Amino acid sequence: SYLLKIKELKEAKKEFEKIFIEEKLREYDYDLKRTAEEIGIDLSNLYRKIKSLN
Amino acid sequence: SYLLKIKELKEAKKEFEKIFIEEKLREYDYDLKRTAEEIGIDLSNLYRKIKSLNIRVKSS
Ligand SMILES: [Zn+2]
Ligand SMILES: [Zn+2]
Ligand SMILES: [Zn+2]
Repeated sequence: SYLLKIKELKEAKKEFEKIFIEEKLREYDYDLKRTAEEIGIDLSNLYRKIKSLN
Repeated sequence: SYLLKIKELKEAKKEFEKIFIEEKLREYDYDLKRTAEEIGIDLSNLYRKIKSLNIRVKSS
């Protein structure tokens, strides 16, 4: 809920995307191929997010 | 919690953006120009999102 207390839209969208993807890894057995396929994006894409956020 | 339960990333991002903007609109009493500046985007952009995300705007 702290997300709604963030000022900038673009900051709040990253923080959310970081939480969503990290909370996703834990519920998908930290597998990139699996996670990427099941959150609806590519591997090269998910990988380029894992570094830009985590 | 509504959000984390969402399957796809592109869909959960839209729902968060919708909720984020709704609440920012509320706390700035639906002053569009002020809301846009506060959250770091152009009014024209904020308005595109308002329409795309199907957000209701009140206050006179
Ligand atoms: Zn800042
Ligand atoms: Zn599945
Ligand atoms: Zn301000």
